[PDB]
Amino acid sequence: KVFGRCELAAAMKRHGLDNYRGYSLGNWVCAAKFESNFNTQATNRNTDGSTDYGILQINSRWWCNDGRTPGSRNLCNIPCSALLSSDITASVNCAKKIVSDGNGMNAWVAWRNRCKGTDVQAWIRGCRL
Ligand SMILES: [Cl-]
Repeated sequence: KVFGRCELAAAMKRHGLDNYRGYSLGNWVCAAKFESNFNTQATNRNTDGSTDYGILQINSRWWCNDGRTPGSRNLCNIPCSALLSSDITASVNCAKKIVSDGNGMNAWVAWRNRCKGTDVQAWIRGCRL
């Protein structure tokens, strides 16, 4: 599923990401846009061999198990395939452990380089929550 921007925004608030650890909703939506283009099915290989899964591009290295990632942790205790669902619950649930870790939303490279310190409010403008 490729979500609409406002539709993902709604789904994300429902799942309690709005101002989750201080990260306003526009940040999560901004991260999603550049990570996956709002596409739940999106997969990208990393240079280290690992794979990023889903609308928030969660990494097989540490967070999910895809069967083919070296010595790889499965810290959200889920198969990476779960993260490609049209239902975003597992992605969201996993993103909360990630962001609660230590480095906050910097664990998403695309957020650090493209969203951080920008007007992320614009990402939820005109969206009925
Ligand atoms: Cl933080």
